[PDB]
Amino acid sequence: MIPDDEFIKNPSVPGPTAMEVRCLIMCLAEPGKNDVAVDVGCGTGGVTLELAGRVRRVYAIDRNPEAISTTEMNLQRHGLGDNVTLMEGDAPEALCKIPDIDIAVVGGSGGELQEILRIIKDKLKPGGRIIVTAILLETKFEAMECLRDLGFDVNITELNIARGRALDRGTMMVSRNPVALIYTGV
Amino acid sequence: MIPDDEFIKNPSVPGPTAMEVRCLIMCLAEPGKNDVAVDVGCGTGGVTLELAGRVRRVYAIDRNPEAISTTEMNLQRHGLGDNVTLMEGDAPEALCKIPDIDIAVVGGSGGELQEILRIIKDKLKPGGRIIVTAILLETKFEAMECLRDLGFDVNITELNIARGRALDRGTMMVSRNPVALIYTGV
Amino acid sequence: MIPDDEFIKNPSVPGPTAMEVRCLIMCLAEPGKNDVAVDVGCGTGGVTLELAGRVRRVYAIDRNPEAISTTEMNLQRHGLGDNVTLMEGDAPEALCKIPDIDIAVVGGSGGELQEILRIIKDKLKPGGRIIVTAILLETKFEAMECLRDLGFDVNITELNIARGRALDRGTMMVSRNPVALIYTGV
Amino acid sequence: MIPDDEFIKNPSVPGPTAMEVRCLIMCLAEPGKNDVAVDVGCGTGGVTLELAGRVRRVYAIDRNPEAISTTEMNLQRHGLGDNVTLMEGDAPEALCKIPDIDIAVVGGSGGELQEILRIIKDKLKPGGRIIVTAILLETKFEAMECLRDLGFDVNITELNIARGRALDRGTMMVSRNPVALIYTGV
Repeated sequence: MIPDDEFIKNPSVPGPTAMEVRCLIMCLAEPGKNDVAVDVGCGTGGVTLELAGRVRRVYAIDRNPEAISTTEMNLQRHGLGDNVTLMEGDAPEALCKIPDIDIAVVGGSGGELQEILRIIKDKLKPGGRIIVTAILLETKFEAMECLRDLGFDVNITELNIARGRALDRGTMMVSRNPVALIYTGV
Repeated sequence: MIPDDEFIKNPSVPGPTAMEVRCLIMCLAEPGKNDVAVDVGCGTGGVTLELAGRVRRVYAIDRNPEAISTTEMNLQRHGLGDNVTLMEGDAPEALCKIPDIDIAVVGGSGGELQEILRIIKDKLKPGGRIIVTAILLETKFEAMECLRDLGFDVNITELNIARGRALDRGTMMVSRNPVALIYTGV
Repeated sequence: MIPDDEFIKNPSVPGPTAMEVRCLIMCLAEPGKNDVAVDVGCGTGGVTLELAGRVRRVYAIDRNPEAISTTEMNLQRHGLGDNVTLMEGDAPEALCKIPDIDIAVVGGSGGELQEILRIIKDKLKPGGRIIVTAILLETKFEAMECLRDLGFDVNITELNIARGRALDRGTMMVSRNPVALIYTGV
Repeated sequence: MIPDDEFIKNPSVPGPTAMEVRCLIMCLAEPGKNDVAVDVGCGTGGVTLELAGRVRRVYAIDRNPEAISTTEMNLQRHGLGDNVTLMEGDAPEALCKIPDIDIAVVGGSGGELQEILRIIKDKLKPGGRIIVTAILLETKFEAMECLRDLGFDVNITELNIARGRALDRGTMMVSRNPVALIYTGV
């Protein structure tokens, strides 16, 4: 899988999502070659890239134009993006112009989370999966609540990752900030 | 991916490895359909199952006959195991009868870790990967040292996973014991 | 400080709170010899014991009579409890009969958290501290919200602790479930 | 207790130790007013400050002159340091000039860990405590081994701490790198 350092960063744009988290998002998403996915809040483009290479069509969204831009760039350095539709703007609105989806990953919920999830429910093909990435405590609560209220069986997994940094004296463990994944039954 | 609960457990046999960990072992392994992998210390069979479905050949090992047994069982309930050679016995010895490998995962090192690693170095096809699973503090150190001494560029990632348990009052976070993955450059 | 094993447990009663968490609760509470504290949801009595030996007066509460009982016992085996008022019953009600407080620790919020906090606000002496112990995801959210809505500057620290268990083969790290502490400025 | 931000930093000098870790070091140290402690590798001076205010005599050491300097400064801004002997130089040598100790905290082992511990064993008053702070994976292993070989009953606790950072959108959890404390029985 593509490591975090082989991504082009932009200060105003957050990400890339830790590879270990991306790794898991894919396990949960169960990507299929005929699937249509939407990555709300694509940011650096980490999820989009991984999805890009495993599904039929990927619809990437972000309010931040810098994000849309960083994702396009990262799509290129890796040679992907033909099956990717980039959409700059407000998520709810962009979501209404998309076909139905088999997979929905919601990252930077930009505080319109509840609205985004309702819409996504309405377009979720039978057997579809939703995976919300949470950094803020509040998102972890809101996601769980919304999905539950939308009738899904909800689950949550928090990941605390530490990677070793080679120093001259030895190997010190460096932490990543905790990331939660709220996901619906398959 | 197959969740932890859809595995058949045996008291004397440890595992299955947390799905989140298994998920990452695959990312790191970079399974290819023409690859030959060896899962030293297959235990409940978690890694074996995931590798079974992505590579050409899998050679599963464990001193514990109960493990070998539980792995066979789990292979069946999921419909895999044709490309799997089960080998009960001592790792070093069983290793010597195997072809060369593209991927080497070492779980229950059974304290003969250093010997196992040397052997594995000697059968590692160019571009091969080694991934050691560590639960004991000492294994984390030994793996890093050995692989380094065997001339590999070593890395380590520790995972601390908490999953939510639905109670009547709410969702409580339940921790898994920390698991480290020492791995060699690709 | 008193370690977890030197406490008398009761199945129906949760606790004791990890020593590492108790240790920090004290750091945040800044116990003073002329302070009056209330420990809502005293359970096994861990926080109560620690507070007992550092402040003037301690008011311990719990709906569970088994809790009230285990705390009294634990107070004895360690020779403390003279400055401790045990109150069995419903927190909101027992809170109304208490003097003002310098320190308030809320553990088993028993789902009446929001009410408890209001009441506690109303009896908090200037320079008083509130520290909420959270195990459920929902509590972490609710505490933060409430305290914020009550006009406090809120903070949160989550603790993930692993202690080594001596085995014959080596030292394995055993995890404790994550604990959050939501606390107000001093 | 003094928070991390109320410490003066210096780039070449690491630290201060996270307050949550310092908090625990004290728990384990069980500081007494007539105790004599040594803080090997004082760095920014965090532990030294805390010990300064609770024991009779503190002997602070560091190869790094900047460290010795930052510590003195930090001692001042907080009005402590009269009972503190600062010693710049090589730990083993500086240790030989000190009286016996009740408490020994070893932070920046500067790779002479094994020698430092032997020496400390030789000056440890009956009922004395040793606490080694570990950042590097290798230190965790070395400390455990040494202390064990020196005949102590050894323990280890790893701390993974996340504190919330108030953002405009919400509260994000920010991790601290894992820290292990290897300590001897009391």
